[PDB]
Amino acid sequence: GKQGRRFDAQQYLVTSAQALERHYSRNGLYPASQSLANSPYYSFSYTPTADKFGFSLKAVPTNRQSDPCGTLSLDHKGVRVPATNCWSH
Repeated sequence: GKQGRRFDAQQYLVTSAQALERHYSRNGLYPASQSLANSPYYSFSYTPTADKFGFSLKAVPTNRQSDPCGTLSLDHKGVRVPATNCWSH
C-alpha cells in the first residue's frame, strides 16, 4: 500500500524520464522545465543542470506517505536513489 505508492511514484519518474529523452533527442539538450502532476503522497520536481546536459527528477513524499525510502530521485544517467533496497522500476 505505502509500498505500492512508492512504486507508483517510481513509475511516474520513469515515464517522465522517457519524455525528457524524447525532447533531448530532438534538441540535443534537456528542456528548461517539465510540468509534473503532484499527488497527495508525493511532490514531483524536475531540475535541469545549468548546461542542460543533465537533470534530476525527484519524488518527495508528503507527511501522508510514511515510507522508509524517503525522497526518490532519477537522473539523466538512469541512476536511481536510494541506490539499494528501494527501487523496483
